[PDB]
Amino acid sequence: GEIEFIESSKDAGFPVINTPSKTKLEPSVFHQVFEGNKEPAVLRSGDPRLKANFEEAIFSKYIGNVNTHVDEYMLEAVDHYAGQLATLDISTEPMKLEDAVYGTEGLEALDLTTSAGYPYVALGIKKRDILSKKTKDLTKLKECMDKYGLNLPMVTYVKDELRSIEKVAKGKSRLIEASSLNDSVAMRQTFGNLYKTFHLNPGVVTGSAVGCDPDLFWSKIPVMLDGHLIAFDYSGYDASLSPVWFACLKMILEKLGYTHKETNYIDYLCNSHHLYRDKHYFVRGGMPSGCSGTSIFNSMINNIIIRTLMLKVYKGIDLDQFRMIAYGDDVIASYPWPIDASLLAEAGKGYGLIMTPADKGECFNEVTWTNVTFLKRYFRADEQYPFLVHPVMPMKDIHESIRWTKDPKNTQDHVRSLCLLAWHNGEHEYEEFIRKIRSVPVGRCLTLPAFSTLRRKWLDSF
Ligand code: NA
Ligand code: NA
Ligand code: NA
Ligand code: NA
Ligand code: NA
Ligand code: NA
Ligand code: NA
Ligand code: NA
Ligand code: NA
Repeated sequence: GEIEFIESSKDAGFPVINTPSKTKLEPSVFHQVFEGNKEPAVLRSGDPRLKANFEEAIFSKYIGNVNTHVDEYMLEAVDHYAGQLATLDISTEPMKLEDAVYGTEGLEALDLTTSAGYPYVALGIKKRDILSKKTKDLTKLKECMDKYGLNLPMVTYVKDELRSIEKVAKGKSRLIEASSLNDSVAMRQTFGNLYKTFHLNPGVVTGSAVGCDPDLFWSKIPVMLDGHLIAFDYSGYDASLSPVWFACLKMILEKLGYTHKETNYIDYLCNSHHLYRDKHYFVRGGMPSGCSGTSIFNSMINNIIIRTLMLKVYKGIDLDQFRMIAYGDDVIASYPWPIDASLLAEAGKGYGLIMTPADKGECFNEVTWTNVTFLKRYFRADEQYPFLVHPVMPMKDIHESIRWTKDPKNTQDHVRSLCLLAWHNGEHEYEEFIRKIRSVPVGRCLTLPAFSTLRRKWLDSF
């Protein structure tokens, strides 16, 4: 990804986008009870905690583009991957508006809580001012779409989330893009069926985990990932994607049945126009996280990338025995024979990608079912039912999360959510977590599930 042009918004007639100022994250009643090091990400230039230039830090993910054409390795990779997807019989037919906007199996209704993007954000118009869940009205929507059309600027916001001491100090806050309501809907119509199929088929055929439920999916992963595990990370995956990978995505989407016209939206994602506070800029390359389907498209592209690197380094590799599952930039895969991830990583650097050892490790050490993680969770087979696998979210992360809140009125829901993640760490660990929660008055006012109940429902869910 590369920023090709940036100027002050007023010069082009765009009003300043009034993003927040203060973080919505505040210390929760459990802040003192549990230990933690993370803090809200920097949101403004003057943050006292900064030890670097903020503006410069947040745009540093756009490391540039390796300009190249789709080589022979990418072609074979697309072919093989496309071969897998064909098996799913993905409908390239547009999804009817009501399904694409208000919900259907495989595709949750459009979030009425998030930004409507441009120009609505400048006209004080919210999603709820156009859509209504109980009415499923589409008259105003059709009104707005016809009026403003498609291909509108994206609104760039700084993600208000917890970050490590280092990320805060370096001001490395994440940037998310809010696509215009018009574009979100148009895309959901265009790729709605693809989204649905992916959501209903997490695994090694889609090569995607987007929309999976760790409680159930974890026990299927080891069955799917047969051989020697392969796992590594990316640094700034999204912003590092070069136009070439989008070209690959378009080829694969076309092998699926989509027409050149329908894949034009991929161009919308690749060559974007952004509005960030008082600035407005153009970007070439990079996946604009936040727009419709970016998680699924990041996953699809990752399936092409890894296959591409494997073919380039290991000429003579048999992809038919290769297995992988991606959730955006997070990857976990297997091959019957050992593979040197460091070699793949260097080959990636040649394609403008920054790959590193799984979980910030020293080296591309042996990945095992004991140390491997996916979606930040570890894998631990149940002691009594070996075929059932526990998705283990580190208690450390649970502790970090419970110490803050964006809205105290959601404590009951927040804490219960954490409980659903914590018990997988074992009964002793669970009991301590519960004891400390109850060491605060609010804690004794919450309806917290008992371990034995969590275990029983989990076992019964299969
Ligand atoms: Na603690
Ligand atoms: Na360029
Ligand atoms: Na070539
Ligand atoms: Na391994
Ligand atoms: Na979407
Ligand atoms: Na999704
Ligand atoms: Na080889
Ligand atoms: Na039992
Ligand atoms: Na966390």
